[PDB]
This record gives sequence, C-alpha cells and structure tokens, in this order.
Amino acid sequence: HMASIINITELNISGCYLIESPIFSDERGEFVKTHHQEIFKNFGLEIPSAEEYYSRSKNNVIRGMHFQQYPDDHNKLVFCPEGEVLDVFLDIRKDSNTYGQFMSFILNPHNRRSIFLAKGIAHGFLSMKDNTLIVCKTSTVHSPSRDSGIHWNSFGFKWPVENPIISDKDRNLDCF
Amino acid sequence: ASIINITELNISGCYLIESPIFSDERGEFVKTHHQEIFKNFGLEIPSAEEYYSRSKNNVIRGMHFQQYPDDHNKLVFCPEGEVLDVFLDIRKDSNTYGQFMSFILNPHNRRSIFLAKGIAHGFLSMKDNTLIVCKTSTVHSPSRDSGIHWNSFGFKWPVENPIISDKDRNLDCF
Ligand SMILES: Nc1ccnc(=O)[nH]1
Repeated sequence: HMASIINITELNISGCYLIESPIFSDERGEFVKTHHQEIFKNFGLEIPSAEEYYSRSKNNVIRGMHFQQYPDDHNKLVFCPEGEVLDVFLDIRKDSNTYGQFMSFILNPHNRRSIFLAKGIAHGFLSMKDNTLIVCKTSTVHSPSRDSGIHWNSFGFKWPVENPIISDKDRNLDCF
Repeated sequence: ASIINITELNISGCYLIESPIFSDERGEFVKTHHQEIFKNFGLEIPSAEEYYSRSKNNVIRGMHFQQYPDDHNKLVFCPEGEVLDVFLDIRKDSNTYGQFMSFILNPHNRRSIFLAKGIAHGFLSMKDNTLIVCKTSTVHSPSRDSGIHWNSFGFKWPVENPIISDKDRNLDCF
C-alpha cells in the first residue's frame, strides 16, 4: 500500500471505514489529503456533502451517541485536525450482523485518521484535549424531527474518564 | 446572526460565507455548510476533493488554480490560527479581470471563502499552526495545475521574508 495516497480500510462493522490520510511536509508546514472522490468510489462511497460543521471541545467532554432516524438517516464523515478524541461508534441497525457491537479509534492530527460511518450508526466521542476540533460531514441535513440518540454509558463501553462533561440533552438520551 | 450568511463579492462568482456559532459548557460548534442555504444562492459545495494545510507563521502559498477543462470551484475556511486570504480574477472575459481581493479568515470571524472557476487563490499565514480546510469541485489534475506568481499582481503582502516553496517562487508572473 502506498503511503502517498489516501488509504481506506473497511471495518468489521460493515459500511464503516477507517480512512488514513497521507501527509506532505516541508519548511512551510504540512498538507494532508482527506478526501478524493475516485478513491472513495472504489468502496462504493461518496463524501457526505449535505452539511458540514466543526466542533471545538474542552478536555473531558463526551458528545453522543448521535444518529438520525430513517428516512433522514445519513452517512457521516469525521476527522480531527487539532486536539484529540476517542471516537466511538455503535451499530444500532437491527438487521445488521454486528448489531449492538461498537468500535473505537483515537483520532488526531498525528495519525490523520478519518472515520466514515454508515446510516444507522450511533456516533460519539470523548475529547482528550482542550481546543479539540472535529470536522464533521453528513449526507443529509440535520432533521430535528428525526434527530435521535443513545446514552453514552448504556451500550457496554468503558469510557476512560471521570466526571465527563456532557450536555443535559445527551444526559437524557435513552439507554440502548 | 444565527444562520449561515452568504454574500456575493466584487469579483463575481466568489462569495463570503459567514458561519454562526453555538456555545455551551462543552465548547462550540460552527456550521460551515448547508446544501439548502447554498442552493438558495445557486451554489453547491465543492465535493470532489478535500485537504487541509497547516502553516507556520509568515508562509505564503499560492497563487493557484486549475485550467479548463479541469477548473474548479474552491471553498476554504480557517478553524485555527489566521490567514489573509487573497484571490485574483484571471478570467479574461471578466469585468474584474486583473483585480484582487483579500480577507482575514480565522476562527473568531468564522469566515469562509467560495471561489469560482478561473480565480487564482493564495494566502499568507499570520500565526503558527494555522489550519486551512480546502475543498475543490474537481480532483487535482497535475497537467492543469497552474499558478500565478504571488508577487506579480499588485498586492502588498504585509510580511517581510515570507516562507515560500521553490515551486511557488518560480510561477509565471501575471
Ligand atoms: N491533491 C492535491 C491538491 C492540491 N495540491 C496538491 O499537491 N495535491
């Protein structure tokens, strides 16, 4: 595998992917390639392009676990170009072979990882540093009527933190 | 104030995008794109390629564009650090051919720049660890990848001894 291009690994949870971005470095700093449509298309993927936002999280924030319900369900693509997260996702697709399973990955500017998540995946993260940036794209726009979630502490994960900072909204999500 | 504002700029087909910010005890989130709001102005998010650069203080990168038929729209924001983003209209049938504009982008102003095909784009980094996230509507095409020399179009860069690649140092003058 050539370290000059974007490399994509489909994960045990089908429809989710680790994306490993290359880097070019010189006296000016760095350039990192995060998406290329031809590369993505081999995996049957298109970049989510309905909405984008970025979050800036204090240390020990947990945000999640979030997803949008059919028929406004969407693919989601995240990377962390500053700070660090432990990114966590749970397969909540009832008819999935990995239903109720989860995976997690540390994302940061050092490893240059992105995660692509299919529809029906619940997504969250733990900010492990102040000023942690997560840039996030979704394949359908935010749907207040279908926006949903599962409680961060309700699906078997062992979060390496004490007294995480968590929204009231996130605190009142239903248990998986 | 609470939603994405898009304003057309003097150089036509180019737009200033001003993102809203929402805050709580956890931090902030900033909406950079929504397809419907973009569509309200005739735009679509460039989505063939994305990359981000991280630049030391006093770096200049540019001026870059891709040539027809692989010319592309370009969208940039700065979520960390600061840049003076600069662009040149190089479209010969344009009423603003040869004119340029410049805009400070940073995470406080939350400004993004959308650029039309046929615009040469570059920036000057004003802070270490400056992040630019860039999207293009066609993928990189090395055969059509081209440029105009940063010091060749009238601009007074507010920097002494900028740090510039060999490539960029030897682009054709405008
Ligand atoms: N994919 C790329 C985009 C822009 N510049 C590059 O060198 N490569």
